[PDB]
Amino acid sequence: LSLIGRDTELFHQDINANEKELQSVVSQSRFLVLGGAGSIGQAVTKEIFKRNPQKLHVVDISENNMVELVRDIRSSFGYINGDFQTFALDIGSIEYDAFIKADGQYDYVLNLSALKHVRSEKDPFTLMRMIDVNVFNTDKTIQQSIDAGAKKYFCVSTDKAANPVNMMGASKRIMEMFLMRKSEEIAISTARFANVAFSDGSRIQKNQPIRYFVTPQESGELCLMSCIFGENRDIFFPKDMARFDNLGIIKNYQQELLELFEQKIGQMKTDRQWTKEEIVQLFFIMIPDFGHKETGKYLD
Amino acid sequence: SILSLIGRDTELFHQDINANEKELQSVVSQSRFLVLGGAGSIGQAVTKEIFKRNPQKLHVVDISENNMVELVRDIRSSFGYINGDFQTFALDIGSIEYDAFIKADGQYDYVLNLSALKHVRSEKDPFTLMRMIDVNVFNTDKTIQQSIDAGAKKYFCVSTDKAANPVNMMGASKRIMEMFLMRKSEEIAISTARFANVAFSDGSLLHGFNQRIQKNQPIVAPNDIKRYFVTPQESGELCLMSCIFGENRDIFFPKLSEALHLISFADIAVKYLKQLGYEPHLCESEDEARELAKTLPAQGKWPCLFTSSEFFTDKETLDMARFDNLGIIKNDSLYQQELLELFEQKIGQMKTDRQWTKEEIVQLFFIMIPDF
Ligand SMILES: NC(=O)c1ccc[n+]([C@@H]2O[C@H](COP(=O)([O-])OP(=O)(O)OC[C@H]3O[C@@H](n4cnc5c(N)ncnc54)[C@H](O)[C@@H]3O)[C@@H](O)[C@H]2O)c1
Ligand SMILES: NC(=O)c1ccc[n+]([C@@H]2O[C@H](COP(=O)([O-])OP(=O)(O)OC[C@H]3O[C@@H](n4cnc5c(N)ncnc54)[C@H](O)[C@@H]3O)[C@@H](O)[C@H]2O)c1
Ligand code: NA
Ligand code: NA
Ligand code: NA
Repeated sequence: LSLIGRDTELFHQDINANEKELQSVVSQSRFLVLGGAGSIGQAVTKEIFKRNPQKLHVVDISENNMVELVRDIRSSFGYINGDFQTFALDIGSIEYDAFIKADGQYDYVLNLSALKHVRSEKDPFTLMRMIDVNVFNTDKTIQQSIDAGAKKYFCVSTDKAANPVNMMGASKRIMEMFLMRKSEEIAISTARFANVAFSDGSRIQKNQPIRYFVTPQESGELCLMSCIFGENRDIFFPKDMARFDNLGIIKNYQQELLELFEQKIGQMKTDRQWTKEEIVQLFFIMIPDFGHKETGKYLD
Repeated sequence: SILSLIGRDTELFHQDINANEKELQSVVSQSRFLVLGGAGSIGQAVTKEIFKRNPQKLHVVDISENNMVELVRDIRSSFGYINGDFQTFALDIGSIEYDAFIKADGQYDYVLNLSALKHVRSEKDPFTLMRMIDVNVFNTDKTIQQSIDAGAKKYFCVSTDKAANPVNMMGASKRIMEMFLMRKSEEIAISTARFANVAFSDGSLLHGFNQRIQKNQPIVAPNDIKRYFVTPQESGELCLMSCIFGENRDIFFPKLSEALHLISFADIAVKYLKQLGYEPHLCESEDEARELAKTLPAQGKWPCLFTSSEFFTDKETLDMARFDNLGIIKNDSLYQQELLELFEQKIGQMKTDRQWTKEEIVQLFFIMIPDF
């Protein structure tokens, strides 16, 4: 916070003016946080936890990082009287589906799960996984939230207003299209942001050599602010410019493109083979001005 | 530095490694390797052991894209680059994606599986427990079958931490895995390792000490639990030795040398705080500790809360002659076809029903392992 060089909170004024309702609403509410052991997900979870939630379940595929989340929560805040549980699960698995079928009762579902790295686009196999995790897992969990009568689904929008340049952004833009179809049935709000300092994946232990930033805690409050107070299709961002002081709001598909997407990806999976180029060609149909190029190819 | 923390000053396998270095280098340079769970704590270590000996082919697979980035950065600064086929893939071994990766390629000489769910608490609920069964039993059995299908010469994976009966579902899962492994070992050479505590491995109490220090939080550690500790590199060296030199069914493990001492977790914390330039302050309360953590680190003290509450049995066939530093158990565990089929049938049906209870799994585990 001072490590990135700043005096104060970005949202000093905004959470202040709403703290009591934030407190109020969290007290009487039930929360499912997907990807909750990730860098943004740990901060969102910690923001829900310190406000005394009635129910807070955290799901994340990383068994190790979840353990740390918990350790961190115990030291920071101690213990809470609501029902706080954690589950080291893959959101796309039968185990997660069983989890939901056995309970599934939440008011707010927040999804900070993702594959986000450029490594992950280099090969058709991880690229397919990125699609599963960023697009289809998001679509399925929104459906599950709808079927449970959740009030609100939060997720993290693309990082940029404009056109994706890589496969990760493209996957986020495609995810958004599936969101738009779902927003006919449940309120959906997103957060658009950039550069949470010290995020996972962003040397001294191993004696090896070694812009604007926001803190992890600031990223958790925004997601929370959008979750609780965001209207359907709202995208909250860090600064409708009149509702809040440091928070902005972007007020925000083709059925046949979505169908074509599910069909093509579906067939590739059935065939049990596909090339990166197949997927890239499909993306270009999905996103018209997709400014992906073959200049990466010439980079070693 | 890790060594000095675990009350030792010299590597464990310096003699066995040095004695076999030339042959290690010959083998690695003409062989293809697949490391599953290779972004994990032992995974990375064995991946580095392979990489530095200039392998023909080395493919790393793990669900953590973040820890993979760390593995590659570490490899780049430690060793640089090789001519051979080094690639990483952030894939879940249970997935269509991973199966399509194997169908397209799968051509490896040596397949190493350091993937797992390992936290005892992953027993809490029936959903995490089912995942642990999928990751520790079924993924292992499948990747072995995929290795037989591609003509791999050797599959390596981890053994149960102890020779004694399991006491929790974790150990039972690894014990059930071993039954599946024994069946597969009638078709391909399989060898394993049994490890001491690997110092600072991800998710461990020790790894926790780093986090606590980084987050200005109290250190918490049992003062009444002692363990043997090894370094990450030592874990990696043991994997590679069992991999390259293990015979079908050999369990490699570190001999208790005169250097290896039992040390308590509290004792490691104190050593570790002093190496960081801090003096431990013994607190007698969580609440106290939390408050003292805000101001004490400034004045070079750290609040501490110190709490309290065999690699081989005697009927195991050993080879203690082959290596100086490494012991070999000649595993002769058995399986019954019918109990393996039962387990696959009953687990498959729980998955079909989309519902199951913890106690249903426990009951199946009692049939699989009667003395559990
Ligand atoms: N950190 C930043 O500065 C930043 C900036 C812009 C956008 N974002 C976006 O915010 C989101 C989170 O970013 P992050 O920095 O927190 O990423 P992260 O890697 O730190 O956390 C992602 C989490 O998702 C989990 N996950 C992946 N697949 C899963 C699955 N199948 N089931 C359950 N969990 C799964 C991972 O274990 C990880 O904990 C991402 O979409 C990222 O693109 C982050
Ligand atoms: N660390 C120790 O002290 C220790 C001691 C004795 C035995 N062991 C055993 O050694 C093995 C590894 O220990 P570790 O300390 O390196 O654990 P670890 O948690 O650091 O690493 C396990 C790795 O497996 C990966 N993984 C899990 N599921 C996967 C999947 N479905 N697909 C792809 N990757 C997957 C994880 O992301 C992780 O990188 C485990 O069986 C453990 O029980 C460890
Ligand atoms: Na060869
Ligand atoms: Na092929
Ligand atoms: Na071949």
